[PDB]
Amino acid sequence: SMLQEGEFLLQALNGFVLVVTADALVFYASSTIQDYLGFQQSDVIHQSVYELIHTEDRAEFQRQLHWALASFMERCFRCRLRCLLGFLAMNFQGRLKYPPQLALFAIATPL
Amino acid sequence: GSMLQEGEFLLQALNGFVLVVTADALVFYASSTIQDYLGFQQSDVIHQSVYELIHTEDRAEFQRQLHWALNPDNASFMERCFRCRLRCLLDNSSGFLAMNFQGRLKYLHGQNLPPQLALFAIATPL
Repeated sequence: SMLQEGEFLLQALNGFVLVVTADALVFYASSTIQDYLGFQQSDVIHQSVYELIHTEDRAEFQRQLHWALASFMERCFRCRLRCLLGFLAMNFQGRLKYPPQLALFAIATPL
Repeated sequence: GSMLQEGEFLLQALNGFVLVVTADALVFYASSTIQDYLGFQQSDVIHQSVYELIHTEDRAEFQRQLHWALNPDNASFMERCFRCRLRCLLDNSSGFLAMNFQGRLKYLHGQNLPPQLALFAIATPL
């Protein structure tokens, strides 16, 4: 709830926040996603990320979800996302970190 | 609070730290990145009065700014943008760091009693 009321603060970022679990579900996406892709936060959370991703770039994202190329792994990669404003090329920058599962915490920035 | 905690580091991209202060002037939240500007740890600061972090000369102004009507006793939001000196424990300082608070005043639900107003802001060094 604090996160929901404080969401607007992430407008200072040059991109949107994306958190994706190992099962490839979007655990979280900042509302600012609407400003880049035109999707609403609510349309995207609890759904698969692959619906947002170009079919050719899906394998790469899936790869990024993997530990092999507590603690964390740095992640920095390119990926095209569905953009209703047909696609928008973005750089994902973040970390892979954690019975509990593994998760990608990232910022997606337009090129 | 745990996933938020796990995602904290992403706020390192910001030019400042996130501060959330309730109407009673308590720090509800501060991003870990506060340590990079003021030298305080997040856990030491949360649940304490902001006035402990504020220069005594800037306290009245903070209080006024914390009140929705600017009266403590055409935008689409209750925006706040103001100057404030904060206690800074870092070596390149005389104890204080001049910062700009920029954010919005909104009701904070979830606590506990009726929701209170809170300043959600980013504090940026000048």
